[PDB]
Amino acid sequence: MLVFIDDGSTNIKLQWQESDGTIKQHISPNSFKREWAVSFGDKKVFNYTLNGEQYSFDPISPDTNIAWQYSDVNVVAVHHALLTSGLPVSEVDIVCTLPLTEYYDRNNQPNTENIERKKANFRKKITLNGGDTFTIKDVKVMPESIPAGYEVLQELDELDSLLIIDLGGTTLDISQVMGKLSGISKIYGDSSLGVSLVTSAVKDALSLARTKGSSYLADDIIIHRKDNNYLKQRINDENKISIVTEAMNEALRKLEQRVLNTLNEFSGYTHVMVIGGGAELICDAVKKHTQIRDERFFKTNNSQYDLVNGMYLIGN
Ligand SMILES: Nc1ncnc2c1ncn2[C@@H]1O[C@H](COP(=O)(O)OP(=O)(O)O)[C@@H](O)[C@H]1O
Ligand SMILES: [Mg+2]
Repeated sequence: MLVFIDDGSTNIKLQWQESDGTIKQHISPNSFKREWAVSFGDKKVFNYTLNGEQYSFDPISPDTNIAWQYSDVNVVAVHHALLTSGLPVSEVDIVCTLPLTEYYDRNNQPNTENIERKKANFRKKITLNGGDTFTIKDVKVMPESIPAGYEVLQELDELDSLLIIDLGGTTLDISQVMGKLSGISKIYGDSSLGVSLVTSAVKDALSLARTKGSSYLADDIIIHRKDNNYLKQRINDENKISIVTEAMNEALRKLEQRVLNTLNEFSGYTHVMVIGGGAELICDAVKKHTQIRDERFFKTNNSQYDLVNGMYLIGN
């Protein structure tokens, strides 16, 4: 069994294909705490032991990004994602991801050290209370931005270049890749902002428990921010709707504000692709800004899965 895992620090996205050929996708959050959760009978709990420490899944409080890729929690969050994927517990080969500035050094040269460190991480032994855990055998690592733009790059001429814009949970990374992956023109990593900016704006606009718990509510609002019908039903208060919308827009304006300043650091690209969970949130601005023709602008309605799908297609 081969599973493609885009383990971001906000959400872990899984992709793999079943015997009957159907391609499956799964998403598991990065929500854990350093202690087992006790259940006296009605709550199903996931209690792990990673190295010596016990961990458990739960809708905790939202509080490094980079350090996380080599952390014990990362391993736990991935196993947990496997355990809740529907897949049968088994030995599995995986392909995971490393952020652009972790996978590549300053000269856009792959960083061997980080890569081997990433692989070595899943070498950590994990156990599940009252249950069995998957067994991670082979581990390959792929850079983040590139796999999502590959099938487009194949079609590009060596002189054209795809500008890939990834808006994740806590970072915004942009890269420019030469046609037919014949070279990386530029990488711009910015870990100062992500969708969490908007997320927190919503949790505050509606005095909401700043915890992974309400993240589903915050998400629904962000996603259905243009449909007053949905907003009215999700929000039983009329007054809180105008408020959340104003707070949601200032945060969005900040996102668009930054991606645009950053794009002014890139030049010579002929095609544009927007990916990541928040792709939908900055899509219009960059399309407008770059003024690239419709047939050369790439976006999907499953943006949070563009990377792992691209990884799947490459190494399936
Ligand atoms: N179409 C969308 N519009 C707005 N938010 C989205 C969309 N798809 C996913 N998200 C949200 O963005 C976050 C996931 O973004 P993602 O880039 O996958 O994060 P990660 O940084 O973990 O890789 C989650 O909070 C998720 O609910
Ligand atoms: Mg990501």
